[PDB]
Amino acid sequence: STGSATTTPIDSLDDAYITPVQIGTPAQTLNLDFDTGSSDLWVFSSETTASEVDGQTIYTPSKSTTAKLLSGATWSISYGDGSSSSGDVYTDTVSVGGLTVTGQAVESAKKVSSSFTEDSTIDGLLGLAFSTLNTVSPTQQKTFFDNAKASLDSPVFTADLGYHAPGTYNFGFIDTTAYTGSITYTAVSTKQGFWEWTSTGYAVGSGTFKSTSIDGIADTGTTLLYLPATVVSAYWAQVSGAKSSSSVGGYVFPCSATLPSFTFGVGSARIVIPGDYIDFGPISTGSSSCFGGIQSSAGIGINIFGDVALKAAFVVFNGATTPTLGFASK
Ligand SMILES: C[C@@H](SC(=N)N)c1ccc(Cl)cc1
Ligand SMILES: C[C@H](SC(=N)N)c1ccc(Cl)cc1
Ligand SMILES: [Br-]
Repeated sequence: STGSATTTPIDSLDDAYITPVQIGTPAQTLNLDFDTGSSDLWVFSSETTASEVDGQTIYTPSKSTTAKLLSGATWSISYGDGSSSSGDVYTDTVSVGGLTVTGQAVESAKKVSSSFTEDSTIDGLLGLAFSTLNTVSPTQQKTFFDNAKASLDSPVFTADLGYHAPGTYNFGFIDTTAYTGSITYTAVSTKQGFWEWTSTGYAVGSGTFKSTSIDGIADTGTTLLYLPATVVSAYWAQVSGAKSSSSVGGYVFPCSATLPSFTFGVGSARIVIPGDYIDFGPISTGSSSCFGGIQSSAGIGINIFGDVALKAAFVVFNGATTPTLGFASK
């Protein structure tokens, strides 16, 4: 089997991407944030505290003939950005782009934090990291990809995120028309539960490539590119007037600037992030100070190749017995 679904930016800055997902019988379609940095499939639901729902589409398990309460199971997750959610668990039929999993754990939110309430466009998350990170207790549950894997034509999914445009998540096959050149594969460590890999270095604009190992995670659920302070300082030093602002919480730059590209290494290959991908717009409405898309990972504890980086590439999440990641230009 295979599946193929379009993923769409939630706003004009590509702050996140939503992908339609069918849950239950008859189908209830919710727009979920596919997140390779977590491993819970959770949804706004008929059980979510009413004051914490503001425009999201909800899953109502009582209206699904295939929903079954997973007795005694609860979940609670807090994303390293400070947001959080928690609730109880059903199993139900879940389909993405024509690929169906029966008995998928669907985590129904009873509580969500304010940042979720305040985002009416995201109806939940679909985790695609390794199932060892799944928070369901007392019986940990498998991700959609892990449940689907043995049925797939090939045990892979691919992320092809667009810049200010829709893109695609594919399951079970590699669309050879969706990238240029070849796919370069690189080793993954699963020890922390993430798609963790080591970039071989970077370049700023037309500058020379610096060979240096940068350990990080491939995280579709993070908007920006978080890299060591040395690398980020070298990048922003090429932008007249850019500075790190403690009051704003990162590097900002004059909205009148044209930004240089940023290149990262994948083995001997190179992925080029165009400068425009690094512009996240005014820090507040009407401001001429713009927020940067490359920020320091100091204090996160890991580097994060978020959407800014991933959208410059066609990315293969290879879930074979020994997982690997693949990157191609596009
Ligand atoms: C791994 C992601 S959270 C996710 N993808 N669900 C993350 C952790 C910590 C920080 Cl500070 C920022 C991002
Ligand atoms: C999964 C990501 S966490 C991240 N951006 N690193 C997320 C999405 C929406 C909200 Cl409101 C909070 C967190
Ligand atoms: Br300002």
